[PDB]
Amino acid sequence: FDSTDETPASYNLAVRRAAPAVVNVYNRGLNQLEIRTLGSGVIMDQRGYIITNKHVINDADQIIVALQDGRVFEALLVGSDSLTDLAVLKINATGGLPTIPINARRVPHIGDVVLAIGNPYNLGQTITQGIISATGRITGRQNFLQTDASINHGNSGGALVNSLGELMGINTLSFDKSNDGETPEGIGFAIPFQLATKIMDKLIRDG
Amino acid sequence: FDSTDETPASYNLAVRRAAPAVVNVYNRGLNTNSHNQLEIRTLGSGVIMDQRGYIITNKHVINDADQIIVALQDGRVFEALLVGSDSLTDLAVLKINATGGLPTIPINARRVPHIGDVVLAIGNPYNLGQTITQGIISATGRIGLNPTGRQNFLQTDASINHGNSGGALVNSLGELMGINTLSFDKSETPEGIGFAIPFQLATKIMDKLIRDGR
Amino acid sequence: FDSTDETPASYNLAVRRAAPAVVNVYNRGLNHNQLEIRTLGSGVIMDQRGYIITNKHVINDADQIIVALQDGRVFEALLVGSDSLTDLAVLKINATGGLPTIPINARRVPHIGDVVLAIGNPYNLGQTITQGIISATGRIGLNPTGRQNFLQTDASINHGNSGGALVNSLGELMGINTLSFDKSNDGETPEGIGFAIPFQLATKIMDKLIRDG
Repeated sequence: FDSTDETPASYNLAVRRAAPAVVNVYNRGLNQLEIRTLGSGVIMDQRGYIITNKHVINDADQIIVALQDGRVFEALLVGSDSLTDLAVLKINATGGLPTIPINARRVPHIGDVVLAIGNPYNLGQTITQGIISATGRITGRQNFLQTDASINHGNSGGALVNSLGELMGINTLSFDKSNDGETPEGIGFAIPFQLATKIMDKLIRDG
Repeated sequence: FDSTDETPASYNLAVRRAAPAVVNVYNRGLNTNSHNQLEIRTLGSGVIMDQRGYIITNKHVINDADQIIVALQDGRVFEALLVGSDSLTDLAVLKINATGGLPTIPINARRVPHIGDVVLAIGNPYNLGQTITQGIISATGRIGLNPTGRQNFLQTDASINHGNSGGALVNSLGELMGINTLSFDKSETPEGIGFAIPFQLATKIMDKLIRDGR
Repeated sequence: FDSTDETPASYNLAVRRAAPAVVNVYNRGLNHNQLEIRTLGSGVIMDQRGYIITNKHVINDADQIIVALQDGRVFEALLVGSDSLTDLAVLKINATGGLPTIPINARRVPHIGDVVLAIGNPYNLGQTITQGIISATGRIGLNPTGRQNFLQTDASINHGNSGGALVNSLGELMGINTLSFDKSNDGETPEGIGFAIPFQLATKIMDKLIRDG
């Protein structure tokens, strides 16, 4: 057979659209100055506002944001919300920034293909693929999208997007509780994008 | 014109078709210590197979139950009766009595599962509530002797966890491929290796248990 | 609804095209006159002459290398050469009937997000197909792999997969599966992080081991 003109199944379109807006977040602390915790973040708009997780940036002497295009910025902590575990950062917007695609009218459905985008184990930006496993998941009263897109240490604060590259949520947690000394597989949680956007707005207002 | 109709890649169709028929199964035993109150000892999943209210699950999920509870995704909850079980295949059949119509799992008796088929695993891992995971059919059985000790397991890498047992593995059309039963969990932690009873064998065993109870 | 006429989404085409060329590799050793399996992995038949790519770690210190095809044929393989720098090894089998070979499209450029299937023999369960995507196609800066040209994938890779094939939805070879990531930060288990040698490099290193050693 000759598959030369056949086209490989791919979610590269979503990657080209969304990945440039997902950044590596470095929590640096005085050693000189070294990296304590690392995670990911999402550039939400041209103003330079970034969503990440609170646990990623906690007790940082200096927060660094690294874009996939090679630019590195010092980020300022705008605010954080312990109820939802989100935090907002702010970098220099001058020079133009890639932003995450957002479709405010898209309703996430169970079974939708999703890609997780982040920096696990500081390997560099990593794309993994799963589906929305459940919606409306939760002491705690939180609302999560559940996904089996592989999520690891470093993915926190990163993006979960669909095949169109639209933001579905912010990856936050990985289930690791074991009844029988066995390990959970493919159970991860993200803050739905609508909730995250709301929390970001409040935090920016400082209210 | 300003709002176009591009839609994300999705297996939601399979979910809408199959998921309503997959139930959360609760094995409950009475406790001598606290007022003879019923409490959960094991939990798993099950599949509603026909309108009469017959349900497939794993035998090890319902072993030694004082009370078996079945919860549907629409919010209905029923007490189920054990119709029978088969230890050779680890399958069990339950029966509920419902007034309204019951959702049933799509079954295409002529569909032949193929290695590489997209599948969804549907169940209630860790009692988080119904969960859908996605993988493919990794294998449709084995000719040679192997560590499973069996020759007819569907192997899949759709993530399966504690609580998924008794639940459904379906294709992208929502058609039943198998009943999720095992996970390879200890060796190095294995990843993406799970096993289901093929739907053909599960249907034959069910009919047998409904007819005889053995 | 009546789905009898609908077609299930499937990568079975890729499977039928690529899987027959992926073999089970057995590293046998003496421990008495009787030989025992010491290590097991996978391999990929690259051309009709019987040259097979595998991982060097799989075949190191072997007293006898055995290659099993999915069609039931079993051969003793000869170690043609190994390259420590890339952890690749080349084997050679001598066969009469004609051999299945892995599809290779030299002009295909792997892209991040591409659907891929890993094909190998994890835990000696038998040939296993798992599905993921290309998570990354190399690295620009220094990173924990120490290398700059790994394909990274979340297609589930397990012990026994090393030396096996990573192909796209068309059955075209993308890489040779080599590493899976198990380094934990604080007790957690890494999930869906695996690595493969890109097919272009694998081809080149094979050609050089064949003629030189």
